[PDB]
Amino acid sequence: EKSNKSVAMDMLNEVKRCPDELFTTLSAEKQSRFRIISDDHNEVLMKRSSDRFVPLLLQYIDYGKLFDHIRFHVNMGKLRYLLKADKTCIDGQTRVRVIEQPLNGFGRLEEAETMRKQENGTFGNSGIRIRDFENMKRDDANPANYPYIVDTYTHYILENNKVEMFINDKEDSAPLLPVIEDDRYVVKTIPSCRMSTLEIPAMAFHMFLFGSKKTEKLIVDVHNRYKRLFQAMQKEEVTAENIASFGIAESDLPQKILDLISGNAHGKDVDAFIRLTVDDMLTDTERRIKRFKDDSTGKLADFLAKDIVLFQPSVNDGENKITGLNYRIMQSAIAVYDSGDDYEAKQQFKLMFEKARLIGKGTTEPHPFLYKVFARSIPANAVEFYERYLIERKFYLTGLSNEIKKGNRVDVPFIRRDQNKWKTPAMKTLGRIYSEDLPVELPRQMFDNEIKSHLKSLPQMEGIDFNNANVTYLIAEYMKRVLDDDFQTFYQWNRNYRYMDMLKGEYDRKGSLQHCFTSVEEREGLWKERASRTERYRKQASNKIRSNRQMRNASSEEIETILDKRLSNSRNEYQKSEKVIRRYRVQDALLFLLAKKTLTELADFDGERFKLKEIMPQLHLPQVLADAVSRLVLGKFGDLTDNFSSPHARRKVLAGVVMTTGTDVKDAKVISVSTGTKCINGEYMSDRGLALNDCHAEIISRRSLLRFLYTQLELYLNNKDDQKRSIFQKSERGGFRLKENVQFHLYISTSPCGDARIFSPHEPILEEPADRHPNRKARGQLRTKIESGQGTIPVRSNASIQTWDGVLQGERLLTMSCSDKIARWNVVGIQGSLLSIFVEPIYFSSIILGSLYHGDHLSRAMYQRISNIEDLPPLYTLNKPLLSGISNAEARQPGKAPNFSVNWTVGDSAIEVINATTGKDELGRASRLCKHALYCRWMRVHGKVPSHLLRSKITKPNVYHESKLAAKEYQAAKARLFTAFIKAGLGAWVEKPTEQDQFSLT
RNA sequence: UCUAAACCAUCCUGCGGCCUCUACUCUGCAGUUGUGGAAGGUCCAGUUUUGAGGGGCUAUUACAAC
RNA sequence: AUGCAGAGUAGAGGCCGCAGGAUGUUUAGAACA
Ligand SMILES: O=P(O)(O)O[C@H]1[C@H](OP(=O)(O)O)[C@@H](OP(=O)(O)O)[C@H](OP(=O)(O)O)[C@@H](OP(=O)(O)O)[C@H]1OP(=O)(O)O
Ligand SMILES: [Zn+2]
Repeated sequence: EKSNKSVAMDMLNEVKRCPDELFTTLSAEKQSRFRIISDDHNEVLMKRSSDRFVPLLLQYIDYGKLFDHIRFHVNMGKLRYLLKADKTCIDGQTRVRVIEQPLNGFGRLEEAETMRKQENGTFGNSGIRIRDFENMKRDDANPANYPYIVDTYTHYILENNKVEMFINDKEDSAPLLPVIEDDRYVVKTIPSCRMSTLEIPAMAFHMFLFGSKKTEKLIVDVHNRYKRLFQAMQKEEVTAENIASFGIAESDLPQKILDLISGNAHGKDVDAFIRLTVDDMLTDTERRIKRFKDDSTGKLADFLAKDIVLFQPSVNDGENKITGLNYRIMQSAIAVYDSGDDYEAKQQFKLMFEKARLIGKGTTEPHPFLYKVFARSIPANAVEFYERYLIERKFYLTGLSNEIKKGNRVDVPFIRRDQNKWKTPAMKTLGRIYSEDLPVELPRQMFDNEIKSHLKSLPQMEGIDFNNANVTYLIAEYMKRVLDDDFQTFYQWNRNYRYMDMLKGEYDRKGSLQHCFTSVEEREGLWKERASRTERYRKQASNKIRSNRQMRNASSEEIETILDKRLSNSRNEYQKSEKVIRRYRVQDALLFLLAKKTLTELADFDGERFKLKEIMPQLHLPQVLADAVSRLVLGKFGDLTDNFSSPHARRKVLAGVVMTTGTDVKDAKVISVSTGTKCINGEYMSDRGLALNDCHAEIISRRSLLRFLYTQLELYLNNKDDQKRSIFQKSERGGFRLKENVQFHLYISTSPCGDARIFSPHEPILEEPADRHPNRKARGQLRTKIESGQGTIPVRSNASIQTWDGVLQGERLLTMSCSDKIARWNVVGIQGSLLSIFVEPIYFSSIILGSLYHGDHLSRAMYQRISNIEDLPPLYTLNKPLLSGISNAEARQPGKAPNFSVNWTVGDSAIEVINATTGKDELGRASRLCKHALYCRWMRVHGKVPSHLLRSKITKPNVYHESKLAAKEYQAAKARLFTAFIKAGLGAWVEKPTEQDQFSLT
């Protein structure tokens, strides 16, 4: 419920808040001063969400009953009627068609509101039901539910910075509500006259000085002068001789009246306009063609729908052109169009434009060039359609330009020669339009002369030049000189503007332009000096762009244009903002004055003292198995090195493989043990397969496990009694398979280099969450050890393939990281290609780290990154082994990393010591683990296996690479793996030069 | 066996400048035709702290018709 | 309502530039089996 008192209090609570335009310019400290704590201990931003000056003033006049005759334009809801429940649209789909009309009228907000909603819930004297606000079925298709009126509280219509009003002849007139006819037409009333919202401060000021009745008489008198003028025009009784008699200043007459009496009445030149429009549009078309080739279908469809309708010829008062619903459908249809080169879908898309009568035979108003878009072929999607549309537009406009250049007359659909725009205006015709068809446009400065005459009589105003004094100025002088008041303190606070930053030309040490907060006095002075200061600004700013590495310095236009737009936009933003804030000041003065007047005359209140200046705002237990394998590997190593005393007992990384045959830890056997941290030097690659390429422990321990597997196949093939002791058995699928209970577990002293280690090279502080950046592209990426360099490096940075001659000259040899190699084992198996011709894929059940264990990283590295692996050949799978750290992590081994690498397989009398730099032992002899040795074992086993018992029966020559290729399924699993990594965007595997595996056994 | 210096080019943590996606909130705009530039919005340069003028360009407010 | 544009806030990335740590080689010295 509003009242005189409530409006007064709404005004005072308006002026304590910061205007939004001001708030933007203030320092954080001063912005903080509007953030208030309420009574109920709640923080409130005391900032204006909109300029409510004008509605507040209208409420003041209405509730005050201050105008006897003038009533403001109110809206009281919308009428909705159902035109058709089943309307076939241009896409041939049926939709409801609802039409809305606003219920606009004139009266005091309270009186109009009392009329709007009857007790029976109907609108005014219409009979038509007002639908409850909670009911929101806008798509409702039931004719019985229509017509209805949307429930909306009476508000003033305040659009386009205008206030529209109706002048009643008699006082105490009732609200003027629109009549509804045929449950369909809302019969509305042209306003008497329309006032700029920028005129409302002067009206308020006039009201405050003279009284609302004197204010009202003036508006009505001005209105009646315009009406008398427009009546005389219709009688052709307006001349240069008598124009002054109408009582309206030249600057408040339309130019056409001034042209007409001066004998200079003219239309615009349509041909010039056509020539200009065609050229402008051709240029724009080429701009759009270029931008698109250089570079949202929604954005495309917006352009296309507007343009298609622009080029649609109008006939019959425009009744033929595309209507609202069909427009929305056309635009949306385009936005989502994407056939798939489906013929029917293409036909359907073309048909839409046929039904809109834009293309096709028998069309009378076709689009001039759209049909060319569909000549030869229908475009497949919105993007193809936009391109073809623009090309065809270019050809059409070029044709027109060429005809214009020949001096010929051309016509475009959207320029219409019959519009008055192009004809000479007539007095009598124009008289009628001004009198009958439109509201009177009230002039600016209508209250100025009266305001100034009053103020001239006040002795406090004696020393002001009223010949250079606008009403904004005079309100402020009134507050200061008659009332000893001033604006709110926050209009003196320093403000920030980009434009003023540029003009001040102040940079911080990094080189960025500083945000200054200036006073109004400072800005006055910067503005005076803007020419010089703009020169300086541009010089520096151009260098900043020119210093940037991108090369656009040869072109002259590029930079100057960028800066032109920068300075224009900034300058315009600053000027408008400053002008508007100056309006907020005097608006606030007026609200304060009016509110204070209301409250003074209400109750025991002595408010003369108050001033605006004062206003302010599970088979095993994980850890048991982990610690078992850890102690057993470490222990077997301690045995082989004479209690870690032996010459080669020094190690940095240690690894090993443990076999389990059952849950009994008295059934755990150490299969192999190894140490090493280096890879071969490039000069020492062996084309006979006699060197070890990678001596990182875990890699060596797998190779030792291969030896053990060979030994077991031989044990089985030796004799029947031995078959019982061998871990292998025949498979019904052909070849050999492990016994049901048999499992292998890998143990490494430390995380495998690469994805499991690079990000987390330190021991986790326990209970720590995963890495804070798990989505970086670095994560999961394949990595290589790089020859003669530290760290493990993405494969993407070395895309080329490795060549033998290349490495030899000094290209650095790349070896896949241990993380990548073990993930590979978790797909293709640990046995490798050659054993896969005899045995079924074998996987590690567990990977156990003695230090540097990060499950988040280890799991990603070991399998998670390639969970998108598909089409694995039979018996292959993405193995997910038990991952675990140990109970008591190992200490950093002290000293420098030995250049040697130690191996041992179960059954061996001694360890073997290899120089990782050379791939060979101290005396330069080949390893029992080298390619050649393993090929030798493989050849002997091959000779002993009856050909019916082979998993792969492919026969190839006895070259290592060929023999590996015999393992067709394994190679296919390897291809699945590589594709998994690539498709996950983790880079392509790097292999050795193809010469590496091209040797025979002598 | 221990220590010092240098290189390789990635990774982590923090701080700047620039560009994108995801989620949430708010505002603006969204058929054609006719009339109308006194008004509202926009731009130009010896323009204003004074919603005041000047010169170029513009149908947004409203009305009826479909 | 739905779609298109603009602004704000938080998160996650990409590029450019700084500071401090982490991670296979090269050049020396001391000392030892
Ligand atoms: O990881 P490593 O133990 O060092 O050995 C492997 C193994 O080669 P060898 O068993 O012949 O030593 C791979 O062969 P498979 O057993 O999986 O069949 C081979 O891959 P290819 O099959 O493609 O030859 C790969 O070499 P690369 O991947 O570099 O081509 C090579 O690793 P290294 O090259 O690092 O020794
Ligand atoms: Zn490694």
